[PDB]
Amino acid sequence: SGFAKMAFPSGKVEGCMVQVTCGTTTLNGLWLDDVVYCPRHVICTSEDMLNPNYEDLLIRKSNHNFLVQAGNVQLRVIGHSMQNCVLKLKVDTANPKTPKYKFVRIQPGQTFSVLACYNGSPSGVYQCAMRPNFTIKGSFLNGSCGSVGFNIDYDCVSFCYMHHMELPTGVHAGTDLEGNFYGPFVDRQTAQAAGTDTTITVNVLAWLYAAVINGDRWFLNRFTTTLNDFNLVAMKYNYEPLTQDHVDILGPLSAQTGIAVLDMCASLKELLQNGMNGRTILGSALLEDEFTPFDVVAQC
Amino acid sequence: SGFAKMAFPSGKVEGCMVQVTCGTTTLNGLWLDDVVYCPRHVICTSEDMLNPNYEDLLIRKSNHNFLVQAGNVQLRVIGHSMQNCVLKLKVDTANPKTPKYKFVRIQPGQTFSVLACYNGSPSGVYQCAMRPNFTIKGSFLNGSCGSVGFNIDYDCVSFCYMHHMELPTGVHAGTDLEGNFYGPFVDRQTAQAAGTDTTITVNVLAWLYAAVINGDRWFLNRFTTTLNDFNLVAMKYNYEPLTQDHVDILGPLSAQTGIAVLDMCASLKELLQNGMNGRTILGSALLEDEFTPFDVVAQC
Repeated sequence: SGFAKMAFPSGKVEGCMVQVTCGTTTLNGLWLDDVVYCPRHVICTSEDMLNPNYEDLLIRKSNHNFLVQAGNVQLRVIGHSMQNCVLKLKVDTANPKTPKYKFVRIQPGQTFSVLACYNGSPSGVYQCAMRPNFTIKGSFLNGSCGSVGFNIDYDCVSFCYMHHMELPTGVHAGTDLEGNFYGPFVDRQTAQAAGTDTTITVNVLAWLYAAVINGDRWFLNRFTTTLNDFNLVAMKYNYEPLTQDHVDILGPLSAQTGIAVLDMCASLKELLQNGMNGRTILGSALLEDEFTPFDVVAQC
Repeated sequence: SGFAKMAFPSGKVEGCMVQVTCGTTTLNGLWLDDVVYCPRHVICTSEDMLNPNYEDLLIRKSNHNFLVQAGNVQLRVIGHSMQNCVLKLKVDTANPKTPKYKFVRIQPGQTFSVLACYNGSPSGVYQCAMRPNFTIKGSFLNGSCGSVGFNIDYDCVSFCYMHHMELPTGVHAGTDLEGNFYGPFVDRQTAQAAGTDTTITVNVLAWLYAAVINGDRWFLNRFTTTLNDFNLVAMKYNYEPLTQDHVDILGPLSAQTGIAVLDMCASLKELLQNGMNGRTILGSALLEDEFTPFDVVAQC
C-alpha cells in the first residue's frame, strides 16, 4: 500500500494568504472574511524587539502604516486591534474565497499541515507535530512569520497554529488564532530555552501498528507486560507515559492486526532496551513519533 | 532555520482533479483544457488485467461507458483515444481553472510533489523521489490510480508522473503524460520485480551540505579523496557513482559552506565505512537521499 508523512492539501488556505508590511517589516497574514490576522510583532523593528511594549508601540501606529497586499492587488485597512500576540486588521473587503473555517487550539501531541509563505506567496507544505515542550521541528526562514498550521476535517478548515519566532535551539514557537502562545513563550529576543523534548509515545505505537499492516513486522515479540511496567521502562528513555485513553484510542488498530496493545508495548519496550541493531521499520532507523492514530487510520 | 521534506502547494493541481469510471472501475483523472487524462487500465476489470489487449478491449468501449465527474458536476465525453498507457478523453468543457502547465519527463534522481486522490477528491500530498530503479516509495491505496506527481517552477505546473500500479514489492510504478512507463514495466498482473534500489548519492551530499548550513556538523572530517577512490568505496555499498556534473551541481553549496566537495566525499565515505554509532544528522539516523540540490537551495 505504502506509508509516507503526509500533509493535507493547501488550496483552501492558499486562498487566505496575504502579505503585510509595517515600515521595513514584511511578514505573512491570513485573510478571513473582513479580517486579516498576523503576528503582532510586525510593528517592531530590531531595536524594539528586545523589550517591546506592544500597548505602547501600537499607540503610535496608524491604519496608514499597514500595507496589506492580496497578491497583485492591495487592500485598505480600516481599524487595528491587538488580541494577545495576534493583530486583527479590519479591511474594506471580505475574502471572496473564504471557505468553511474554524479556529482550534491543538493539544501537545497532535499533528497538522504547515504552509510556509514568503511575502504572502506560499512556497511549500509539510506535516508537523506539536512537541511535548510546545515547539515544532519546522522549516522557517526570515519572514516565514505569519505562516500557518492547519488541518482539514470534512470540508472545514481547522486553523491551529500561526508562527512567530524561531528559538536559539532552532525550533519554532507561535500561537493559535486566539493569539495565545503554545508554551511559556513570548515574542521578544531574551534568552528563551525550551524544556525537555520527549517522544510522543502513543504516536510511535500507532506507527508500529502502521508498520505491521504494511507487512513490515520483524520487530514483533511474544511478550506481554503491564502498563505501569512498560511505563517504568519508557520514561527512563524520555518518553511520554501512556494512559487508558491512549490504549482506547489505539483500540481500532489492535483490532485490524489481532495484536494486543500490551503485547505491542513490550515489543516497543524491547527496541528501547536493545536498540535496532541497525534495522529499519517502514524504512526508518529512528522511531517515528509524528503520527497520531487518526493520521494513520485516515491513511488507510 | 529548520529543515523538513517539503511538497510544493497543491491548489493548482486540485483544480484539475476529476473522478472517472468505466463500469465497476473508478479511478482519478486529470482535466486540462478540453482533455482528461487517466490510466488506460480503467477499461479493464480484474479478469482482464491478467493479459489485457488494450487495442482490442477499447474497440469494445463507447463514450457512454465513460462517466467523468467534476466534483458535484458531471462532464460529457465526446471521443476516446489511447496514447501508450494513458487514455485521452475529449469532453465538451475546457477546464475553467486550467493554469499554466507543461508535461515533463523527469530523470531517475529528481523529486516531485504527489497528490493522492480518491474519486477525484484529493486526500493528501507528500514529497517523493524517482528511484534509481524507476519506482517510488509512496502511499497509494486502491483507486489512487490516476493520482499525479508534479512540480512548480515559476507559476508553470510541471506534470511528471501519473500512477498506475503498485508492485509485489509494495513500491509504485506509473508513466509520464506522454504515457510511457518509467522503467521496463507494463500495466498487467504478471510477476514483475524492480531492480536493485541504490542511493541517490549526489542527493545525500546535498543533504549533508544542508546539514552543515543548519549548523549540525559533528560528521565532518579533515580528509580529502579522489573522485574515483570515493566511488570505489561508495559503489560497494550500493550507491550511485558521482560525475563531474554532480560536482558542478553541488558547486553553489560548496561555496556557501567553504567546504570542498572532495572533502565532503571522504566525510560521507567515513559514515559508510564506520557507520553512525547511532548519532543523527538533521535528526535522522539514515542518510537522506530524497533531496536534490535544487530542493535544498530553494529551501534556503
